[PDB]
Amino acid sequence: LDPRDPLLRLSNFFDDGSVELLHERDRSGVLAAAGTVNGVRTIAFCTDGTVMGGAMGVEGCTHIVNAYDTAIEDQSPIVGIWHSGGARLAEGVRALHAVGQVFEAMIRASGYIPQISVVVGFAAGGAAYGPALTDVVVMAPESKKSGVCHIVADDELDAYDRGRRLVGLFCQQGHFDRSKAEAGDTDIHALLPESSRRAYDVRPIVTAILDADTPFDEFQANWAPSMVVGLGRLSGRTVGVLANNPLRLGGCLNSESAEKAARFVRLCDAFGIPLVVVVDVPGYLPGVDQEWGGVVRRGAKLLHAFGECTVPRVTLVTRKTYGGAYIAMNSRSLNATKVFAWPDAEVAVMGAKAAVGILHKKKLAAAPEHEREALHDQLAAEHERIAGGVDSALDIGVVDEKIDPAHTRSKLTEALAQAPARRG
Amino acid sequence: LDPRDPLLRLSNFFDDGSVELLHERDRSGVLAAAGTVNGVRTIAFCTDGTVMGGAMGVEGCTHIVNAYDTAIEDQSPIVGIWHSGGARLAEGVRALHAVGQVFEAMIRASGYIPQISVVVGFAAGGAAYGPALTDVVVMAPESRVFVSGVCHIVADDELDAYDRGRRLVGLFCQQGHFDRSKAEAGDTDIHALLPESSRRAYDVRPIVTAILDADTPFDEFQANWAPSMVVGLGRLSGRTVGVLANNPLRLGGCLNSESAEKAARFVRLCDAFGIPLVVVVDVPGYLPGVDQEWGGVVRRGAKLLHAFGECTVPRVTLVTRKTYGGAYIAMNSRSLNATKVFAWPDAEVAVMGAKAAVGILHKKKLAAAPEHEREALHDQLAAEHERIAGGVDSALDIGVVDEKIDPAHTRSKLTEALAQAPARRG
Ligand SMILES: O=C(O)Cc1ccc(Oc2cnc3cc(Cl)ccc3n2)cc1
Ligand SMILES: O=C(O)Cc1ccc(Oc2cnc3cc(Cl)ccc3n2)cc1
Repeated sequence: LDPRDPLLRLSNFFDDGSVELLHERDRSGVLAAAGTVNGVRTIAFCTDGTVMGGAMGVEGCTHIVNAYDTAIEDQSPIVGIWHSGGARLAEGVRALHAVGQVFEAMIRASGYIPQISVVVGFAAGGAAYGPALTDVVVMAPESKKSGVCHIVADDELDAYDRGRRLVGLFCQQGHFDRSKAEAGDTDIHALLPESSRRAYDVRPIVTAILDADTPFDEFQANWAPSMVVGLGRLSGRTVGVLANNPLRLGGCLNSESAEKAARFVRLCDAFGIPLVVVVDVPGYLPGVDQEWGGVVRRGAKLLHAFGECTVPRVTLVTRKTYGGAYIAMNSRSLNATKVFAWPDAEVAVMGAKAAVGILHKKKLAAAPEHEREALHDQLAAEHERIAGGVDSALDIGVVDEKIDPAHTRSKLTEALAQAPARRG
Repeated sequence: LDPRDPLLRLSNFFDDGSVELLHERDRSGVLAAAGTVNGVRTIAFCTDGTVMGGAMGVEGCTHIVNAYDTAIEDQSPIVGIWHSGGARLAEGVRALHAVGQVFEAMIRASGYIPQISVVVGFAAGGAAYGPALTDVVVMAPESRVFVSGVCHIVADDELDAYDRGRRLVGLFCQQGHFDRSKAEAGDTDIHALLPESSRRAYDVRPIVTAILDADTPFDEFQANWAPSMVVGLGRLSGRTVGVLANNPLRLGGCLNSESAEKAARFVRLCDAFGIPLVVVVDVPGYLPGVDQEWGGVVRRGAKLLHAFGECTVPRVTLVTRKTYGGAYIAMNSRSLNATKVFAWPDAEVAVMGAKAAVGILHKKKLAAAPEHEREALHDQLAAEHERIAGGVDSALDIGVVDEKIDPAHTRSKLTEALAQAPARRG
């Protein structure tokens, strides 16, 4: 068969021998089907790249809409395998309208059933907006639109495998299992640099926290890189992770990392996936020539996302959480389920020397020039004696517990396990 | 510091004699009061610019939250007057936590009661995100937000800021009803404001204001941001309506990242508060970013589809001149469950212009033509593509346009369809 054969692609994605067409095969450029993905009933449609390059027409779209109606009624996940130049120019507005009805089915399914898009060939026009309306997009390299794609696979068959694993993360979420959690505990603090000033890649820490025998499905890895988000499993339970990555921009929030984080929070809240929020944030950055508009609009959306969130969400402060960004990274004010901190963590408005410079500016300015840098250094010292660390914040109430890093998984798992499935 | 006194500001804004303080005055930096705005019971709080520059502390933030809880429980609009350089640094993390509680309260009220911000002085850090979380932000010229599209309305001065803020309380909380007799009394040949040439640009805003009531302001939002897309509140036979209109005077009226994002916010906002939408469409395509980045238009284009698709208030579409391709779908089309779709008689509903389509469907019949005749061949080929495609008559057949209307009854036909649709469903 041709590699682009739709029934070939539906068969590679589904469990062997499980495919069951939902309509007679034809020249419409779409084939839809019921199958299983590791036992889960799944609906899937494939565009037929062999007919008119997969251009969508009235009858192809009517198959997709029917497949959505089938999947909405079964409460089944629906997977779309995409390879299409867009709408069929010759069918005119009728095809435009039918493509519109595809979007309207995707909007109806939104947050109801999970929707995965596996993009395996050229995808343009209505065939780029289609996937943009689903929850997760997997793109085979065989296919400039930054932020739109979530997971880049190695190739067409690797794309079907990540797509299969997404189905299992969304419809086979599991229970937290306190006993596996403690079997996996390690000293995650060891992965930190000995200098609090040195930068590091936070992904090893995300990898330490999550189960050893399961991949970490990082979303949008190359877009907004000061922020890491993705799905994984924590003691067998599907969890969503969000983590400032101090290797990029010093781990600060900005307009794009706020958007990446906020869209992910909303996605997990929609399907009941609890969140682990690993925090190491020194502040936030503006735009390209100093425009705060994006970080204000996008940062508000991030607040809104955590604010309205209703799944368990637990925060772990590894090193430092400063100022306005402290609030946005799932803080107590915004109803975080629990807030943990590693023993050496700092919860402050800014650095101690930066904060003394402002708080005692008049004092500092009145002092002789041959004693300022000496008084500033010492003023900063008594400042950290009363502020800065976990002990201050524990007393205020914004950190619930100082935890030994060797017990991060247990503490996180236990905190997640006693929240309700909803309300926060 | 008289100019900036909270109780003076709180009363230049409320109805004369209505201010009832919610707590006893102090030096916290916030005064919160009850009162009325043209009769509507309203809560309001003012940061105290004459105390530490209005810097926000634990006890001023608690006033704002109790103000929010009062307004939420009374189902009353809550107006914030902002002048503050940020959180009190001497209060440390206690104040960060208290600022966040203000945010959380603004998020609880979201969609539920209207929230209007009047930014009268500088507003930075914590006091910049406050307004960012509310529904409409008014800004007087003697101020700024710092730490664009963040600010919806620019005022002529502080007293004008309070005046525009008071109209907004009245637009959200005194929505009125439609009136067939008033609507017809306002009909005009709206088609006459177009240019006679089908490719000239025009400012859409005289069209909009000729649909809305003849002497009621049109409170445009974000006019200098994403200017290929006009949105705002006005009144239509006396009922509050929201308007979205493509503006052919900027970027040919196309959609792009900012215009899609502009429309999607505004649609979700009218939907939350029960405000019908009038979508005036004249859109020929959509455009990528400066470096040919389509990521913006895709993500934010999709959010527009989602806004209209999930929308439940009556939303009527009028095709003035042309509507093309993917932008046609997103601009409140039948496929997204528009309440009703009207077109003026000359309008075009097509995948693309006839010459564009014929250039693709017949790339090879034209490339093979002799150069001096390949054009007569293009124009005759296009003329027969539009004996079939593009017109309002074809679109009525397909069923994507519900009625072709005389432009002289635009206002009364839009009113009628909004009035007779269910208040929810769609
Ligand atoms: O497939 C083709 O050749 C024609 C085509 C192109 C795109 C499209 O879908 C959409 C969806 N949403 C959109 C939002 C915006 Cl703001 C702008 C454009 C949008 N276009 C449907 C059909
Ligand atoms: O008041 C001061 O002087 C310090 C201050 C500054 C900002 C702030 O509030 C917020 C809210 N949301 C935010 C979202 C992002 Cl993504 C980044 C920063 C954010 N900051 C609270 C306090």
